[PDB]
Amino acid sequence: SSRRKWNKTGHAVRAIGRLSSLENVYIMADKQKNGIKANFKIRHNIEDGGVQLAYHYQQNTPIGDGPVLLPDNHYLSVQSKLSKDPNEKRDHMVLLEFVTAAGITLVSKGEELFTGVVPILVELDGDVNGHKFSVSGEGEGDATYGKLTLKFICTTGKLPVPWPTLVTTLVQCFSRYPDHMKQHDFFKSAMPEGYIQERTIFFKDDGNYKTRAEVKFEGDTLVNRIELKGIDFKEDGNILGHKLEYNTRDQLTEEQIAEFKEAFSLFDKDGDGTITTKELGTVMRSLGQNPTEAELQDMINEVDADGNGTIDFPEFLTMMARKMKYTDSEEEIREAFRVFDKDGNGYISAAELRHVMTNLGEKLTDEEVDEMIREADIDGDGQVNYEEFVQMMT
Ligand SMILES: [Ca+2]
Ligand SMILES: [Ca+2]
Ligand SMILES: [Ca+2]
Ligand SMILES: [Ca+2]
Repeated sequence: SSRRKWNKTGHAVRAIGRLSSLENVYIMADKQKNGIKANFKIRHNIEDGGVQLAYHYQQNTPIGDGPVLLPDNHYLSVQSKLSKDPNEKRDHMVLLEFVTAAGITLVSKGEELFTGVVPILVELDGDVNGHKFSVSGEGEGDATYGKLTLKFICTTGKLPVPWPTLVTTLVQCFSRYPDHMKQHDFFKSAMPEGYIQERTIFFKDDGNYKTRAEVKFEGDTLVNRIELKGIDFKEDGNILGHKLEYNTRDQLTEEQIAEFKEAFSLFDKDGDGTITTKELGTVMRSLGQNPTEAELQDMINEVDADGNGTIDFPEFLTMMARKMKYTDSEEEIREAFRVFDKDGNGYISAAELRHVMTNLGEKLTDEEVDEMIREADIDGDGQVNYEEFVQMMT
């Protein structure tokens, strides 16, 4: 293992790439509609390699005339796990989700409806390129923990699109908002009368969905009734071609955890178990970037679950586990590769890699840089090209 030297520096560059991207569900007040608007990106792994991106724009407006909470800018962080019921013959999805609000550093009447376990019903009618379908869902939400458990069935037979592409459409009122953020919870504030949620979802290099849903209490049950229309999809594309992975590949060897700790400790130079903006900035400069204090704070804020302004070890483990579960785009892998490929020629040289290593305070001898190149060098040219790098980073 000088795969270790790759793994570590690789993970650090990937950590930086994560910290520079916007992966959460971003919520802002929409005062003209007495509600909220949101935007976010969803990654769907393509079975056999690559990612299909789905860019979401969202708007919510209350159904009733009672006052609602309009929030400051914040985000929701969602962890989703998809599975199959071994006893179910119908085309189906079992979903477990945990959702928590964050993004604001360190209580409405409708919030009272969510202090215990609430039953949920979901009904969707869809039409994608003229292929119609219906989905029925049932389960329960426990907003105390941000927790949803639901099972969905396609009641019309075979679903004509992959299940994962419908997860976001198929009850953000179940999100866990921390104590210091309770006044920013629009979704609960609008209950029991509910809200109208609208989205457009753009699948990159493919078609789009347009959705409209009514989310409200019907008796004791929170019911989400949705209609969806998809247009412009390619018959051979990822969606109509069913080329998307179904299953959360959510491994996590103890060994993987240990490699994430090695990367963490490159940032946590004082060994206190948390990464500060000073520390993150130290590493970013050594890699050739020059962020301002404000950008360092916004980067941390992206993964700072507890809002203390630092990336604690468990927060970094969570971020890295998610970064490994969902595939990076080509543009993101190229950006990582450009951290090493200092001149932009397509090839990481022994001189470039030594410059990176030496700038990160790795005390490696010229001989050991050579061993690093050789580990990664599939074609024997004495350099690491893009494809060799891509394989090294898997
Ligand atoms: Ca530290
Ligand atoms: Ca923190
Ligand atoms: Ca180069
Ligand atoms: Ca090579």
